Amino acid sequence: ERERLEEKLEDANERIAELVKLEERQRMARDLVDTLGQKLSLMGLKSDLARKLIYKDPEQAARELKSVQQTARTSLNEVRKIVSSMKGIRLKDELINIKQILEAADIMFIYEEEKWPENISLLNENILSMCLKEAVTNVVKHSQAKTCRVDIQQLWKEVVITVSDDGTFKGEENSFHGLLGMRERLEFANGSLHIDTENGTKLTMAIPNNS
Amino acid sequence: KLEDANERIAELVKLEERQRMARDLVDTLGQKLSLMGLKSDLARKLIYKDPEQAARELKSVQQTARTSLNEVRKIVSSMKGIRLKDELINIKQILEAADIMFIYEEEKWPENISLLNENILSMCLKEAVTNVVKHSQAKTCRVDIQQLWKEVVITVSDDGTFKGEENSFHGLLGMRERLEFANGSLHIDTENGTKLTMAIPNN
Ligand SMILES: Nc1ncnc2c1ncn2[C@@H]1O[C@H](COP(=O)(O)OP(=O)(O)CP(=O)(O)O)[C@@H](O)[C@H]1O
Ligand SMILES: Nc1ncnc2c1ncn2[C@@H]1O[C@H](COP(=O)(O)OP(=O)(O)CP(=O)(O)O)[C@@H](O)[C@H]1O
Ligand SMILES: [Ca+2]
Ligand SMILES: [Ca+2]
Repeated sequence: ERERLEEKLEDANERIAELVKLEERQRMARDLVDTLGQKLSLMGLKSDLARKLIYKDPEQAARELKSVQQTARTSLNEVRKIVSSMKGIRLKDELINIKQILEAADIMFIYEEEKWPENISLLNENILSMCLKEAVTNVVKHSQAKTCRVDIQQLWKEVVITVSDDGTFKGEENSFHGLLGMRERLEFANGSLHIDTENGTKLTMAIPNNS
Repeated sequence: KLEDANERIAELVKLEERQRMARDLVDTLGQKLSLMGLKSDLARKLIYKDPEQAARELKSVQQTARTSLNEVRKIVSSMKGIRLKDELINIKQILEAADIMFIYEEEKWPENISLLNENILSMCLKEAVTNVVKHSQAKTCRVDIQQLWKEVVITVSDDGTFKGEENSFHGLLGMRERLEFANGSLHIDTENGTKLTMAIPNN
């Protein structure tokens, strides 16, 4: 009887579990709306500057419009991939995943666990995940590293992930395509990428927690 | 443990409609982003060939950006809008209170209309009928809701008298803006009574 009630509690907890998935999808959609909104404003501003510059400075006006096109192109490209499922890669899951890739590659995985980033958007998590996966894939294909260190830090208004390997960088002076892919999606989020290849390869990727 | 479960399920189920409204915003914002992409590109191609036409396209880009953000702004937090079935009932009730005769011949209900576009049409219908009650002195108000080919058309016709000037273009501008946002339209005939036709694409 309570016997049978405890049953209904679990059916209830099971449906709450599925429903929470919808809630994460609702959160991802919201993140899309916020980002599309901001890019829409930015484009607004740049096209307005361009209009004010059509006579004063036509070449600068063409440059602003070219930045408008690029913003549009790359916004649609990042949303396109997400819109049907409204699901991305979680950072906890990717971190596990790259551990497994490193183990199969027999490259030692160094990770010191510290405060996990608390209030990161599903969009920005997906971006950082895809970048971490790309940085580590590269470690495995190209570095000949013996170790690979991942640091994930919640700094002030930003999350910074560092992937450092102690192999050798095999790219040219102008290796700028996984690498451009990373830079684009991070700059789309108002973040950044830095590469040091001086002794091993160090990628630092930074992304605002929100907007 | 049990009581609270279904109280949590009872709300989280509401995400189903909210999740739909959010996809509708993402789709609309996407489209307006593309359209701004295209217009700014045409503007760029015209900087030297036709500067004044370039300026015009960029002004259209600004407008599109402004009004888009204005429509979304109101919906984003709640992700909830008015349903057309519920507004139809509501305007019945306003007309009854106003003692204006509500004429509605029921026909095929629009089947595949976006929540966003429903919310727009609802707010336009509510405005049209509010106006009927405040200004028309009509005895009848007829509302027609028609699924035409790729568009839904709602006609609100009263047999009172139009009290506005020649340039009454602010509920009316509100209507025209939000319908043009959705790629729809508004027409007013005030010849004998006031007739508003509002049209919006389904998706
Ligand atoms: N961790 C790393 N260690 C050593 N070399 C690396 C590295 N990551 C990248 N590289 C070098 O930089 C080049 C560019 O890498 P990038 O990922 O940009 O394109 P790719 O060369 O892996 C083909 P793709 O990325 O398109 O699969 C690689 O070919 C490799 O030479
Ligand atoms: N169905 C109708 N019958 C008679 N007059 C109408 C009418 N609809 C609109 N009007 C007239 O047009 C004017 C403009 O309508 P609109 O709704 O744009 O602004 P409003 O005058 O109602 C202030 P608000 O929009 O805040 O109510 C009204 O004041 C009224 O003169
Ligand atoms: Ca690569
Ligand atoms: Ca009004």
